[PDB]
Amino acid sequence: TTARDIMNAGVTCVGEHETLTAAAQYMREHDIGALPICGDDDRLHGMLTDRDIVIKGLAAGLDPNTATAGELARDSIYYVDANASIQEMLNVMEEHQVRRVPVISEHRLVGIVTEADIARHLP
Amino acid sequence: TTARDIMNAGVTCVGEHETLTAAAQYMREHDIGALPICGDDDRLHGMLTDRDIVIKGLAAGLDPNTATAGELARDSIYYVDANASIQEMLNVMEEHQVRRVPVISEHRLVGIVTEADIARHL
Repeated sequence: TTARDIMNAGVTCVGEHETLTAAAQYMREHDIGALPICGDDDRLHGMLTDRDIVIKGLAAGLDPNTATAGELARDSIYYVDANASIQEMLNVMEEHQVRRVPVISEHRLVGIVTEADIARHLP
Repeated sequence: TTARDIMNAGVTCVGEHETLTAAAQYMREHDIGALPICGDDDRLHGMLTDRDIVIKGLAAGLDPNTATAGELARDSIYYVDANASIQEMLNVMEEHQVRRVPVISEHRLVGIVTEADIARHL
């Protein structure tokens, strides 16, 4: 089993220049706490979490209407290759203490894999 | 075992009129994701989470520098008495779907108990 086999494919990557307020809207829209952030051509720049917006954004004196997703997401760059094994995915999740990881193929975001996805497809 | 036995006593209740930006600063200071909010009467009004600020605040078109903790915490009221049992704490956590619960005694916030506190001291 590979990341490509269990990932949620076709997820939209939020632009690095989008504001934190805009990112907050996407999180409400999809009811999620982390968004993959990209530059041009679906190139992954990092992950932005809801807590990031509060702690690294609001609590750091940034204006959510001008501070960008990229400014905060560039602090968190982790991912797995589309051919990564379950063990590898868990390794990344463990090290970074996260429940979901971006999947990359040819430098482009191709999907997102969650810990729940792994639990569902072990057999 | 009671709530008073495993709670984090002496935590400060954030004022209902404090802004969301102020609330975020407190969450950073203590590295926590939820804050107990109290009114001018010192009575608990609710809990404000980091996600609440993002979803009920920013995503709802509110200005974090003007919207208040109290306006977002109003509909998130739950707690346990200081003499509450582990089962009671679990009932509140399960039913409200939360991991942090404020502890009250004589109508005053005396601490916060977490699921981790329970697991650790279980």
